[PDB]
Amino acid sequence: GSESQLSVRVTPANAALKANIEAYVGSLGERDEAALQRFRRNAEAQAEKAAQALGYFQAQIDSEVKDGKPPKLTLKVVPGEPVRLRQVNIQVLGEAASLESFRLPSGKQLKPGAKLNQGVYEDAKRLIQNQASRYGFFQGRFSTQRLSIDPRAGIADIDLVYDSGQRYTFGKVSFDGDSIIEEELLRRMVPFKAGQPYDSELIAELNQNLQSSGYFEGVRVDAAPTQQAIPVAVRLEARKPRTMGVGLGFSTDVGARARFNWTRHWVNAEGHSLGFESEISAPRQNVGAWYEIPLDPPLTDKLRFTSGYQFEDLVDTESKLLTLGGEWHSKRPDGWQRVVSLNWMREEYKLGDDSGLSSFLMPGIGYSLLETDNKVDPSHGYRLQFNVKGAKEGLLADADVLHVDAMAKGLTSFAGGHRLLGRLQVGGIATNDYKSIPPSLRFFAGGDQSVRGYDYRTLSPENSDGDKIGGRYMIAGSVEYQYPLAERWRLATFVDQGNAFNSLDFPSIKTGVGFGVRWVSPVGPLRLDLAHALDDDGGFRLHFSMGPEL
Ligand SMILES: CCCCCCCCOCCOCCOCCOCCO
Ligand SMILES: CCCCCCCCOCCOCCOCCOCCO
Ligand SMILES: CCCCCCCCOCCOCCOCCOCCO
Ligand SMILES: CCCCCCCCOCCOCCOCCOCCO
Repeated sequence: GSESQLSVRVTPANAALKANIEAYVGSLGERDEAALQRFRRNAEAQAEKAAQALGYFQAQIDSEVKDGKPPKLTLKVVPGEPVRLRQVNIQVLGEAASLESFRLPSGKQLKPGAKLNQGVYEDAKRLIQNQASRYGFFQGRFSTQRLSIDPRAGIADIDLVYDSGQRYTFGKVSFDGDSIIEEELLRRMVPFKAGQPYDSELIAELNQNLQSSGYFEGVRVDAAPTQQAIPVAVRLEARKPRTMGVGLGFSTDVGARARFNWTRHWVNAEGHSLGFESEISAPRQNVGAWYEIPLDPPLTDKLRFTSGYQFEDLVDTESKLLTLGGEWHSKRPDGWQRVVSLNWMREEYKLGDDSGLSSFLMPGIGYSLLETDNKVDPSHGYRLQFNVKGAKEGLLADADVLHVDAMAKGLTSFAGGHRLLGRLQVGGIATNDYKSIPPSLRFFAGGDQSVRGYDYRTLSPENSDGDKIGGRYMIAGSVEYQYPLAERWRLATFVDQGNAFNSLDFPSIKTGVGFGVRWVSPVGPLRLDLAHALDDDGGFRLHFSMGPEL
C-alpha cells in the first residue's frame, strides 16, 4: 500500500487553515498505530505553527489515533478568532518620500481588518530596506520598528517609520584592464552619467552591457558605497582575439548537420567585429562572412556587412545562391529591433528541369521583438518577426519584387505547469515575372517547424509534370499543448495547418495532427513527434528536432 491517512477537521470549516495544517504536518508515511502515537506531539506542534502563520493564536488543537487499513491520525481543531491588524502605520520619510519608483508596502495583507500573516511585517521591512539599498539611501535608518500583538482580543499593530536621509549619486567611472577598446566607446555604453541618482540596477545593466559586447572574457564592475558620490571601478580582461566553434545537430528536415564558426571579437579600438560561419548538411551547405561596426548606442545600434554562399538540393529544386549585404540595426527600449537593409543576390537555380539565373539588388526593412522568461527553460514568452524587401527591375533587378514574411511564436504556462504553444507564419511575394523568381524568394511548407505530418518543403504548388516549384503565398500555423510528466520531461499533443500556394482563392490548407515527447537532455531541448497527415494521402511521420522552443 500503504500510506497512513491524515484527516484534518476544522470546526467550522476553513479550507485555508486545513490545507496549511496538512502542508505543515506533512505526510504520515507508512506508520502503524504506535508510530502514529509517537508522532502526535509533532502533529499538534506543526498544526499550531500552521495556525499561527494564518493569524490564529488561540486554536484548540487535539489529536485522535485510530488503527485500521490504513491507520488514521485525525487532527481536530477549533480555530478561534484570529489576530487582525488594527493600526498599520508604514511611513517612508526623507528624500525617498518623493521618489516615484520607491514601492511602499501595500496590499490586502496590510489593510486594517486582515488576519495577520506570518512575516508580512518582515516582508514590508525587507522591501523598504531593499529599495533603500537599490536607490542609494545608504544612510537610511529605521527610526521605528514595531510589531505588536495581543492574541487575547486578537489585535495587532504595525509601526514602521523609515527616515531615508539623502540619496547618494553616481561618481566618476574608471576603466582599467588590457582592453584596447577606446574609452570613447566604453563610456557610451554606460547607462548613467555622473552626478545622476544612484541605481544598483544601472550598475547591473553596465555589467551586462560590457559582458554582451563580446569584447572581454571577464568584467569586474564594482563600487560599494564609499567616499555624496560613489565612484565606479570597472576592470576588463580582453577576450582571446580569435575563436573557433563547432556544433553537431540532427533534424528530420535535413538530417545530420555540422556547424562551424570563426569569430574575431575585436579587430580594432573602435570595436569592429569580424566573423566566418558555415553549415554542412546533405541537402544544404552554406558559408558566410560578416563585419560589424558599432554606431551609437554601441550595443543596440550597428552596421553589419555580410556575404554568403549557399547550395541547396531540396525536393525538386536546386539553387546556388550568392549574397552581399549591408544592414543597419537599431533597437528601441521596447525591445523592438529594426533592421534596415540593402542586399544584393545572384541565384543559379533549377526548378524541376527548368534552369534559370536571376539577380536582384533589394532594399528591406525588418522588425523583431523577443520577450521571454528565458533563456533555456522559458516558461512563457513570445517572438514577433516582420520583414519586407523589394526590387525594381531595371534598377539592378531581373524582375519586380515585393517579398513579405512574418512570424509569431508564443508560449504560456498555466495551472501546475501546463504549457500552450502557438505558432503562425505568413508569406507573400508580388511580382510581374514569376518565372524569373528563384527558389529562395518562393515559399514552401511542411516539416518539423512548419506543418508536421508532411516532409520538409513538400507542401508546394506543382507544375505540369508534378514537380513542387514553390508558392507565391504561404501560411503555416500550429497549436501545441504540453503536459509536465517529470522534471525535464514533457508530453505534447499538437495540430498544424498550412500550405504554399499560388492563389489566394485556393489555399488548399493541409492539416497534420499528432503527439510527441519533449526532453531537456544533456545536449539540449529534444523534441520527438509522431504526426498524422489528414490531407492528401496521409500516413504517419516521425519528426525530430532540437533547439529552444522560441
Ligand atoms: C541529438 C544528437 C545530435 C546528433 C549529432 C549528429 C548525429 C548524426 O546522426 C547520424 C544519423 O544517421 C542515421 C540517419 O541517417 C540516415 C539518413 O539517410 C541516409 C541515406 O540513405
Ligand atoms: C498579418 C497578420 C495576420 C495574417 C494571418 C492570416 C494570414 C492570411 O493568409 C496569408 C496568405 O497570403 C500570404 C500573403 O500574406 C502576406 C502579404 O503578402 C505579401 C504580398 O504582397
Ligand atoms: C492555420 C490557419 C487556419 C486555417 C483555417 C482553414 C482550414 C481549412 O481546412 C480545414 C480542413 O479540416 C481539417 C481536417 O481536414 C482533414 C480531412 O480529414 C480529416 C479526418 O479526420
Ligand atoms: C493541442 C490540443 C491539445 C488538447 C488535447 C489534450 C489531451 C490531453 O489531456 C490532458 C488532460 O490532463 C488534465 C490535466 O490535469 C493534470 C494535472 O496534474 C498535473 C498538474 O498538477
